[PDB]
Amino acid sequence: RMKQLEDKVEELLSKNYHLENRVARLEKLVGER
Amino acid sequence: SRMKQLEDKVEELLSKNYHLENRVARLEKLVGE
Amino acid sequence: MKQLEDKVEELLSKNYHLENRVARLEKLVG
Repeated sequence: RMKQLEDKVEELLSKNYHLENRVARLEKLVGER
Repeated sequence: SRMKQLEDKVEELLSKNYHLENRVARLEKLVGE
Repeated sequence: MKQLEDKVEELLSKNYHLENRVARLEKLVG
C-alpha cells in the first residue's frame, strides 16, 4: 500500500520532469516566433 | 486519515498529469513542432 | 511516509506552476 504509493509518486516525479521539458520546448518555439 | 489524504493527493496528481499531458500534446500538434 | 508527503507537495507545487505555463501557451497558440 505504501509501496504502491511510492511507485506512483516516483512515476509522477519522472512524468512531471519530462512533461516540463516538453513545455519548455513549446515555450522556446512559440517565443522565437 | 493521513495515509488516505496522501493516497487522495496521489490520485489527484495522476489525473492532473494525464489531463495536462493531453493539453501539452494538443499544443504540440498545433505548434507542429 | 513523511518523505512521500514531501514529494507529493513537490509534485502538487510543480503541477500548479506547470499548468500555468501550459495555460499561457494555450492563450498564445490559441
